[PDB]
Amino acid sequence: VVLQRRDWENPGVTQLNRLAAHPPFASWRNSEEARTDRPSQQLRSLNGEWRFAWFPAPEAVPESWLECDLPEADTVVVPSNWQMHGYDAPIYTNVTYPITVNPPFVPTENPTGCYSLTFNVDESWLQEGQTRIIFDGVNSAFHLWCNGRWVGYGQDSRLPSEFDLSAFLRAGENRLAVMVLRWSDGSYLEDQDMWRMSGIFRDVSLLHKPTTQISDFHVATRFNDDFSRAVLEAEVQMCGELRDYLRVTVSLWQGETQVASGTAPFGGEIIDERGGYADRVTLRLNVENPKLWSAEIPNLYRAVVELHTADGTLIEAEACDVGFREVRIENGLLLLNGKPLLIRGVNRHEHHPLHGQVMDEQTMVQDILLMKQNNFNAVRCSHYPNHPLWYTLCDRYGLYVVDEANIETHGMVPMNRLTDDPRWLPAMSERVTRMVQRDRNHPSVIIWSLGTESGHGANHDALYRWIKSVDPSRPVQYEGGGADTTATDIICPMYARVDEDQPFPAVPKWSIKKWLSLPGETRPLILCEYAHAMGNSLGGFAKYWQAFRQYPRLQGGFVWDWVDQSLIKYDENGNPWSAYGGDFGDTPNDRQFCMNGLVFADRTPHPALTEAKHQQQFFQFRLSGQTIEVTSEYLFRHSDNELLHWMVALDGKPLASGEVPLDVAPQGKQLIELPELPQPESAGQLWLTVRVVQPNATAWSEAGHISAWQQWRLAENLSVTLPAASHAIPHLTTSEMDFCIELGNKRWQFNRQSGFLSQMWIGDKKQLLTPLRDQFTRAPLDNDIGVSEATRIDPNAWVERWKAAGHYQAEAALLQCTADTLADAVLITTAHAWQHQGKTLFISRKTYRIDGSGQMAITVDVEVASDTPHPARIGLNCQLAQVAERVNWLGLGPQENYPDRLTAACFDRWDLPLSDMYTPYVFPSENGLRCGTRELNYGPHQWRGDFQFNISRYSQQQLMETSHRHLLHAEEGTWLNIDGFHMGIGGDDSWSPSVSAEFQLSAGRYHYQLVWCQK
Amino acid sequence: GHYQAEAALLQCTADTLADAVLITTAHAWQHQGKTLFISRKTYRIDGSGQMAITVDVEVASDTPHPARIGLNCQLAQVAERVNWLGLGPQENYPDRLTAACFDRWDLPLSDMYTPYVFPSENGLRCGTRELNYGPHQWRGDFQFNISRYSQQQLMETSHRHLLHAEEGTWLNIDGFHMGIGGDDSWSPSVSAEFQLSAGRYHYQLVWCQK
Ligand SMILES: O=C1O[C@H](CO)[C@H](O)[C@H](O)[C@H]1O
Ligand SMILES: [Mg+2]
Ligand SMILES: [Mg+2]
Ligand SMILES: [Mg+2]
Ligand code: NA
Ligand code: NA
Ligand code: NA
Ligand code: NA
Ligand code: NA
Repeated sequence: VVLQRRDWENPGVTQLNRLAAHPPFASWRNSEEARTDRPSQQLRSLNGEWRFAWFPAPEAVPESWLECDLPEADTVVVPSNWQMHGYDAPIYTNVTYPITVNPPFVPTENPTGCYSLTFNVDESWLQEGQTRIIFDGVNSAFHLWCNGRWVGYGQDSRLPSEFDLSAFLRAGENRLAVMVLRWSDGSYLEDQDMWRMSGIFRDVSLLHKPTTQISDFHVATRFNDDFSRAVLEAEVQMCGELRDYLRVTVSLWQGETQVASGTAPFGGEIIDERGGYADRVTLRLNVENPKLWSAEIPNLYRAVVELHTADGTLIEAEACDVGFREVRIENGLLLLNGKPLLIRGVNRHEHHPLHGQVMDEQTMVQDILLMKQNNFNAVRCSHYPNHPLWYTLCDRYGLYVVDEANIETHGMVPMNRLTDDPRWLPAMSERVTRMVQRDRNHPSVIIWSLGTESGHGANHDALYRWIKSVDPSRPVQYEGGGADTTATDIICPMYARVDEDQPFPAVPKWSIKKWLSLPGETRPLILCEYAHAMGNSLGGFAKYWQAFRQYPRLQGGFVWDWVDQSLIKYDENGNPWSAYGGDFGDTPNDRQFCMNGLVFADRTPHPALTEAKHQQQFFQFRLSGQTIEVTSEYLFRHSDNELLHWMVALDGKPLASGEVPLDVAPQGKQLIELPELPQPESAGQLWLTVRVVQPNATAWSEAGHISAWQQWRLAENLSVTLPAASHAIPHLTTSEMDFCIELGNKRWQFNRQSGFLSQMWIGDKKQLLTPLRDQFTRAPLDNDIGVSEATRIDPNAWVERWKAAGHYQAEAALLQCTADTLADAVLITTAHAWQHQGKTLFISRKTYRIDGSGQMAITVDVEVASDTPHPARIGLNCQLAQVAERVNWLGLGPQENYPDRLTAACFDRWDLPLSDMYTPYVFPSENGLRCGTRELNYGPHQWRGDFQFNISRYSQQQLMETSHRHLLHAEEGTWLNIDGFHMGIGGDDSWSPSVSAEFQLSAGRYHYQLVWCQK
Repeated sequence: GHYQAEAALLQCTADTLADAVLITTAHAWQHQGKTLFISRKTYRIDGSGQMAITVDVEVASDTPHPARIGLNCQLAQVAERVNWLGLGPQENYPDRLTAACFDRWDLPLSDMYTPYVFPSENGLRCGTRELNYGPHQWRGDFQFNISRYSQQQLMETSHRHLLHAEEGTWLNIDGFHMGIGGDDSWSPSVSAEFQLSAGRYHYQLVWCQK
């Protein structure tokens, strides 16, 4: 029957004998345990060691397994993904389905996971009441047997499947048999851009309920106009035999104080001609001056639901955390408790580099802490309902949650092929309805989502309306079919740009500013995905936040995304390395496109995270003369854990500093008058830095946490006092092959064949391993390569334009090399043309002036042909002989920063170990740049000017040739790249050119100057 | 003190090279102890008769962004025609140059002055690679205006009919020039991208006879 029915190739059958979905139950038999959320004896975990066997298809599974353990089976930890234990390969594919597109059919070669457990059940559990098993997550489908008898079937990998085992179990030893199919008709609705895995990957538990039971409960909170009064409404449903002596009590607690309570027998109000629900009751509780829930202040009450007899005998209790909050869209704005939200959000997949898609509390808490510490207030459950603990943690720590149905059909052609088909409506409906039934009592969930990338079908419209009707308390959004369909309350585009339109046929991505005011449009706009954080990215991030702040109806967005989906593999010595698509022999695959995070898989931050933190700051600053104006972007809280630190420095040297407590109302302003600053003696630029510090520890941060910062240039005193001229004179030595400059025992060698500084000497010590040459190229970033799929060679991508123009192949042709003696210096003049097959790309004209103080002043003027693609950089490079420990600079830092991603960086004197000047992006590229640098120090060298630089043991050539960071080898000496100019990194998306015009090197003529000397 | 600032000489040296003479200068413009601007220049005169001028200007970050960064002189020549390779033929400024076309233009000198009834800076042409006036040629990438009226006369005079042709021809060659604005005329209306706020400025010019 089981093999005959092939229920996993039938979208009409998504379950057999599965129990109704409901909010989290524990069946407490002690009311205080319910109140305080203590563990319940009636809720047992079946997590731990199970037996597992892998088969190539369900037809390969022996019958004996239903009744007896397989001797060849292994013992494994559950929850797990079986790919993580090495039974088969995890597959990374983005859009293209991992199986042949032939709905509802799946491959006959269908990897099958045979899980089994021998466990004890106590007689007391079977003598009365109901014993159910709960599978929180099984990917992608499964049949269940108990003691050899078939129980049921379940689909949807991301919601719990529950089955009544009361009639199947015996006192003492029992055996479960679970056949998990990797592929099913459900897989057609699970085409998320992530690793494709399978198995029992979330918790398994047993729950005992009395026969007469709480089967469901819904909690609503409604408010008067000023939120000074609320009504808590609790609808409660029972199963079992109705009796007149039955009662429901709902009590509401704040800490240990009961603030409200109501008791009633069952029997709802009249609903229609046939009466009412005899098996339901609604309790209404008045609450004066409720403490309101937000991500700012996550105030929680506790609601306890008791099923009992009239004379006071408890049957059972259930409970939940209640957050008093109202979510509504009014006049085109998303409001929480009457105030317009600004969503500082991120998309977060459930991913662990070791455990795959198994989630644990420690990782969840770590993510939330890092999110809040980096000024995020919101998370999107991309693209499925999460592990149930996630919502509990969001309720308590305070994050706004978009809860999303497990529906994505991206690989369909067209994208709505299934979602417009009424045959797929039952399967889609269960993915929506069972999510709502499970999560509707969590205050952190403020918005429902119908899924992602499934086009726009009639099924979406039906399900949009179902939610609107069943739960009016939360807006519904959905991006498919152009982000502004009739199935969404919120314009929710993915990677729509700030100012630039992308007018795709049918589904255009308008400039977000333009989108709001399209004829007849009135809704708020919140990007469900933006600022694609793939590799060296988040260029232009500040542009989004300026617009978010300027436009009331631009209420923010969710960054794509939180965490790199890299996996751990090991070399022959057992050293772990980060793997991406293809590294497991998985094919076809989409390579590094699984790594889009602000953090590495182990939760180490990418440089881009600090840019996000800074732009998402909750305090805004303006300076006018002596006065700092601080504006609060909090909606609900006063600044009661904040003080403003200010410091004034002259070129990194502290001049004055001080503290002022912040006392700003939500949305308010505070004016801070700085004292008289003593005028500095020496020349240079004064810089003002302010930082907002939290003196007191919180649930989410340590004492001293910095939440906000800003910098201004103050007075500048230009250097006019010409330095006292040294008495020494450099000498020019000319041969046919070289111009050599000598000062004391210092030597500068210029090759006359090549026209470059080929060597420098301090006495007998060599300074260079490679000559100092112009560089116009970078090892391509993921945004430069610009493909979302591995098999696309895209002529429009920046890298392809550079390659085809001959940028990486360009050979230097010497046009001029002369040497002149001056009164106090030697002057070397050079010109070079870079050409590709007859075409001049760039011309570089230089002068090197070596004076008696041993300073080499390099002047560089570059012409760039207007018809060549704008170069990635305009600078110089060389391999230095020296390897030093520290890197010291006056400029923007301390972290990596690029022209379109440097707002978070501060101007000061920074000093880091050399290793910190390299960013270990799993896919290697140009990295570690620091901009607006006036002085750089390394070993015996000092460079002064106004440049961008990076410095590392890896050449641009190695970086562009190597696919994985673990494969990189330190080279002899140190590679230095000093740029007059560097192109933006972009990142609005990573599959089309995304570097904004103002960050492209398009000026045609460029000038920069450097001084190289010994320090 | 932008209109009051006097040039103070910091450096003036001359070196003889293989086929050229190199003059190096440095000036600071100060107002009541405050250094507004620093100009550093080299003039390279070679055997072909060309003078290559390299100009590097520092602008104090806390002084109001300057109206222009350039050079001026009164030429002795009064010639009938002005010939340039650049944007034109009409007056155009950095934030008002979209209508202008790049080409070889040739106009009578009088067309290089715009007779605004209230006199001001006028007649600029941008994106110019070559300018010809009498025996003179200037090459580079610059903005220029050229007329019988000095900037001083224009700012001192209230009505265009009160202007008088001065002895030679005033030439203003700018490396950089501020936007003119106009979103309104009663508050600062020049957009940030057209203000001269970069702090350090570089331009180069070749002056020769044709
Ligand atoms: O539009 C999207 O872009 C991302 C690219 O990495 C990723 O595929 C998301 O799941 C998808 O919603
Ligand atoms: Mg099915
Ligand atoms: Mg997708
Ligand atoms: Mg715990
Ligand atoms: Na806004
Ligand atoms: Na991705
Ligand atoms: Na405070
Ligand atoms: Na690479
Ligand atoms: Na005037």
